[PDB]
Amino acid sequence: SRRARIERRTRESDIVIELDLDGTGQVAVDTGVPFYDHMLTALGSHASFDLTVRATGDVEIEAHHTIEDTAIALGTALGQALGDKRGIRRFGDAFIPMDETLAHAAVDLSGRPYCVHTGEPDHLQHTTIAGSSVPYHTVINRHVFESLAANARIALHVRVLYGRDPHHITEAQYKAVARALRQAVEPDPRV
Amino acid sequence: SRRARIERRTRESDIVIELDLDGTGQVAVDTGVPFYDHMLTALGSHASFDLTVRATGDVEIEAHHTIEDTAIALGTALGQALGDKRGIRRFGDAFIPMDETLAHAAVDLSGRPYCVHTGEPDHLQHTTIAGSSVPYHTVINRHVFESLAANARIALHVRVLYGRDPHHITEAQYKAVARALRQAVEPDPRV
Amino acid sequence: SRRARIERRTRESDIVIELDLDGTGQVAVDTGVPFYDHMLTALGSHASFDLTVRATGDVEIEAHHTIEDTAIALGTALGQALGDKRGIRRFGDAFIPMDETLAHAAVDLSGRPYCVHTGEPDHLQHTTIAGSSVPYHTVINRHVFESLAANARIALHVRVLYGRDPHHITEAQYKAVARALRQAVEPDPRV
Amino acid sequence: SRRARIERRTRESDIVIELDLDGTGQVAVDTGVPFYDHMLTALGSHASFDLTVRATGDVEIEAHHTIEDTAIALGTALGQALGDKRGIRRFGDAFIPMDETLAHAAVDLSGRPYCVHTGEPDHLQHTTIAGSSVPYHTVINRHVFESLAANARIALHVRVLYGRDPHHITEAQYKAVARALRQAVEPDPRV
Amino acid sequence: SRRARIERRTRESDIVIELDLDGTGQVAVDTGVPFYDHMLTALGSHASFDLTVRATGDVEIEAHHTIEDTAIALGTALGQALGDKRGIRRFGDAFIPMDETLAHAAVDLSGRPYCVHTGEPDHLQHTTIAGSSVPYHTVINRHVFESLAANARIALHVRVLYGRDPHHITEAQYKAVARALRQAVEPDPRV
Amino acid sequence: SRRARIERRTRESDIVIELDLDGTGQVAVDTGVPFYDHMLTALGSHASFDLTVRATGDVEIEAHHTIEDTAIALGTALGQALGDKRGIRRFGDAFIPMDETLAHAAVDLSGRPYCVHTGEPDHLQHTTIAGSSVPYHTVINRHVFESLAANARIALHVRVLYGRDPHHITEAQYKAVARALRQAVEPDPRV
Ligand SMILES: N[C@@H](Cc1nnc[nH]1)C(=O)O
Ligand SMILES: N[C@@H](Cc1nnc[nH]1)C(=O)O
Ligand SMILES: N[C@@H](Cc1nnc[nH]1)C(=O)O
Ligand SMILES: N[C@@H](Cc1nnc[nH]1)C(=O)O
Ligand SMILES: N[C@@H](Cc1nnc[nH]1)C(=O)O
Ligand SMILES: N[C@@H](Cc1nnc[nH]1)C(=O)O
Ligand SMILES: [Cl-]
Ligand SMILES: [Cl-]
Ligand SMILES: [Mn+2]
Ligand SMILES: [Mn+2]
Ligand SMILES: [Mn+2]
Ligand SMILES: [Mn+2]
Ligand SMILES: [Mn+2]
Ligand SMILES: [Mn+2]
Ligand SMILES: [Mn+2]
Ligand SMILES: [Mn+2]
Ligand SMILES: [Mn+2]
Ligand SMILES: [Mn+2]
Ligand SMILES: [Mn+2]
Ligand SMILES: [Mn+2]
Repeated sequence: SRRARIERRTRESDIVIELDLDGTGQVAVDTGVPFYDHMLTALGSHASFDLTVRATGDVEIEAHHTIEDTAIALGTALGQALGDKRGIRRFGDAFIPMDETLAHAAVDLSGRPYCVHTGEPDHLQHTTIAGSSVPYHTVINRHVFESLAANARIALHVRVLYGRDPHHITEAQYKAVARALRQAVEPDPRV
Repeated sequence: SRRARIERRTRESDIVIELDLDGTGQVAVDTGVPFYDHMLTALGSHASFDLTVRATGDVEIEAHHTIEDTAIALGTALGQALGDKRGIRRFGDAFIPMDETLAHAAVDLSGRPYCVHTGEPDHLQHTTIAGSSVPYHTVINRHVFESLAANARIALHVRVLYGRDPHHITEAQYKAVARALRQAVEPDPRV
Repeated sequence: SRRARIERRTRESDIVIELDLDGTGQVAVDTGVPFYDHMLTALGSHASFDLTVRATGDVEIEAHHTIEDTAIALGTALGQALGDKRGIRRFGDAFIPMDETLAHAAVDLSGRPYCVHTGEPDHLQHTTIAGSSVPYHTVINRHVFESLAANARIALHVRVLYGRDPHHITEAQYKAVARALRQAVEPDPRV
Repeated sequence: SRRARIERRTRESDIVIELDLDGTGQVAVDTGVPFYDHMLTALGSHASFDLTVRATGDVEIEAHHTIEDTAIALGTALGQALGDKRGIRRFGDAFIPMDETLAHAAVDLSGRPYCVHTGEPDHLQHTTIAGSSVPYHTVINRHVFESLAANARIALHVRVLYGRDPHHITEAQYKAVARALRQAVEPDPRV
Repeated sequence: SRRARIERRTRESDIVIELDLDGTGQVAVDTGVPFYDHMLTALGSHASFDLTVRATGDVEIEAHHTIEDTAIALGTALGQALGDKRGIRRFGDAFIPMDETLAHAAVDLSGRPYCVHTGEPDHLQHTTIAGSSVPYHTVINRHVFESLAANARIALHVRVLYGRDPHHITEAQYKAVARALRQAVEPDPRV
Repeated sequence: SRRARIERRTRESDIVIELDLDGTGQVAVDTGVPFYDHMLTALGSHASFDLTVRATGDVEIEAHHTIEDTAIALGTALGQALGDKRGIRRFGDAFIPMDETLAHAAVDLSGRPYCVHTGEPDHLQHTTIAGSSVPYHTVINRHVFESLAANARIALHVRVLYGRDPHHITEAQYKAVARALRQAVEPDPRV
């Protein structure tokens, strides 16, 4: 049984995460930031987690505090659900083509936080993905992955090999992180 | 049962493909272009497909029309054999060292055609691999992969990380595409 | 049963290797070069081999002859334990993040020796990792992998994508080679 | 008596080599690739070997598999004929001018395979030498020398100092390798 | 009879050399610097000298004084054993491949000291080869060859054509100097 | 018996050459150009030829016509003395250190004239070596070697690897050509 429920309340946001590592992709995400909900839904589904996230935060300022606090809490939930990590594969990686984009992630569930994020085109440091609700600044992608690795206490390396569309580039990275985790958390039949 | 038989007749060529995704490498290829037969035999075997290809075409002009038409028909056969794609891994990738060459392919069985082919040394845009029969112009490698992805309706990304011999460089790419497909078409035990 | 015992005596060193490909990481290494013992222990464990190495050699000169002779003998033991290679996956690869470092290895158990080692920062050609016993010159990493591939008769491609600490850079490569071998030697359920 | 007979049958080719190191240049070569026959005849004659090679292979694809398999088998025959290498010169080198070309080879019969091939003009990576039979792609020169060194288990270093004509450049290298071997295999009157 | 015994005592070191040019490789070297003993043992053996060297010196400072004084004394012993040089080949050269390294030396026994040492990679000016005893700084290679040429009163040209491992690069040069001397000191059957 | 006597009379010069390939260095040269006499005396001695050259020519103009005509006649004498070339080594090369200079020559007694002369420092295209008699312009070195190769009908490749003094640079090349010829003309005990 590899489950964790994390509640995180700050002046800026209120988060509840329920996570099961051995899920089948039963995912419900609601953070008030719909493009981030979309990315975390991709992450939960492609990782084959069961995952509920409910977050409310100060989106009148912008999405950053809610996005970061949610990734902190999700990271904590992952590190708590992994427990002593006995018997698992520990290493995982995945390539994700998404039309013109190719992204990759590799993970070591080592207990030492580390994140290296490389290759994202420079226009992503000032791109906004905007719809009819609160927008998502793609500069935050790096912060999401760093907050995840820091609080799960894992090494997470995320690379964009190439790509052009900012939604494809973002979504392929969240998917790659998701499939890398899925491989690394699985029981290893030889250990 | 994941099988397709495709017949494609044009003014330029006559093709029959019989494909089974759940094969054991039972492969017979005859296109009149023996180096291409060799590459498609590698592709069928390393993908663990059962695959028969019989093609006749206008090789007095050169191999291009037969090669492209065969890849179009093979692509169509793959997309037809995959059917609704329920329950499969969907993503697959593979590295293939071949002496000095290292190639890689990643696939997303997404239903949207896309191909990105990168890294092949520039001398491959005018190299000929010639024996005692119809020769094979390595410039056509890109067209084969694009025609495969376009007609199977999948994302296919093929990279040459490095290499020198044009037969190794070509053959390592066909093998990589083959092993990437093999992983992506397999049933996924968690979906 | 995929086991080999190799004894190799030269003027410079005396080596005994006992290797089992189908092990569970039962590893004991003693070469007189403690950082190399550490790397070969990583290699045996991450490959899920059972592996005993006992080497004594001319470390008053420096570690090179003992290190190389041991890798030659270990390579021979691998190629002997693999036997006719019937029914195995044959290809294997692995990414290994280790804090700031990311390394990768890909293997083809082809029967033709080949090694390509790329990306290691230039300071590793004159770095020493020194403790209270015989030191380890990281310039030797390349020679270890080449001697392994040459005597097992396999293609081994080892890459450092990036990194800074010489112990992380070294150890991530030995781990990557180890996990790539583990994948490639495994029985392939479809062949 | 320093003789070896090697038979090598693969799906791609059937090879028989009979080699005598202490010959007088009695050489008969028939591989189905007449420019390669010419180069191996040069090699056998300039090395003062007696050498018979008979190879048949899949030249409808192109010459590569027959060429490589023959060099593998010839390498094995050399390493077998050298036996324990007692009493020989061990090191050998030779310069070969051939009109505008100057090539060189150096050998160490060390028991550790190694090949370094440098200086060949870049146009040789896509040059074809074509007559009325199966052609020879000069990109294969490097692969021939590497396969020879790998299977004889010797260090072979081949350099083109300069040159322009691809037949002179190729033939001067095979001659240089041949004369370097001839010197290195000879009995050394002081050991 | 071409023999010399040289004793050289300084405040820093005490050296005894016994040299025979017409030897069979009977070599015993003990200087307190085991990697240097290894190189001088290579030099004596590959030159087909009989050579005893016994040196003790101030290795608490470092190896330099013992290494240089020994090469001075060995040079003097060579120049004394050559005597009037009547009837010898006088010129000698040798290429030495050592895995990835290729080194070369040429000699003229002219009676005028000269040394030109070129091609050694720049990292060798600050590389240490260290084991469990006194280490060897590869910056000293040049000084060894210069001291040898200066005291034997010969022209000695040592080149590294290419290479990477500092032990291979060093050892291939000492071997090349050794085989070049062996050729040059031999009786010339036509003079 | 490998001897030739050549007389060559032109409006510009009168030459007599007597050459024996199987000599012991009995050399007498008198051309009216004393530095050229010195170089041809080096050439005859280091080649172990017996060689008499007596030339008189229009040195009031400068040395060029006498120097070139003598090299033409000497070349003709070499090609005539070699006869059918049966049973000889055919290939020869030699390195010649001369203080700071290192030169090299390689020869193929092929019956096709060819000369490639490379590496000589650019100041040699306008250097004069002057004493109390007729001077020698070092620009002529290339013409001497080309005239030798053209009239003996051999491939001659002469290289200066490095050097500074024009007399050392010149003399080391003539010596290298001489020792390369000496090796190439010798009977080959295996053919
Ligand atoms: N919410 C955290 C971190 C943060 N605040 N603004 C942007 N990032 C804090 O208040 O320090
Ligand atoms: N066969 C197709 C595509 C094609 N024709 N020549 C090269 N490529 C056509 O006729 O358009
Ligand atoms: N031990 C082997 C290889 C080697 N020696 N020094 C460094 N590498 C030999 O003696 O040739
Ligand atoms: N014949 C060998 C090597 C090779 N195949 N194509 C080019 N080189 C094999 O099948 O792996
Ligand atoms: N031993 C000699 C030369 C030397 N001293 N330190 C480094 N080299 C001397 O005392 O001058
Ligand atoms: N002596 C020959 C060649 C020559 N003349 N001046 C420089 N070189 C002739 O008259 O052509
Ligand atoms: Cl990659
Ligand atoms: Cl050279
Ligand atoms: Mn923040
Ligand atoms: Mn989307
Ligand atoms: Mn087309
Ligand atoms: Mn092939
Ligand atoms: Mn070594
Ligand atoms: Mn460690
Ligand atoms: Mn090949
Ligand atoms: Mn020819
Ligand atoms: Mn000093
Ligand atoms: Mn050594
Ligand atoms: Mn002229
Ligand atoms: Mn002089």
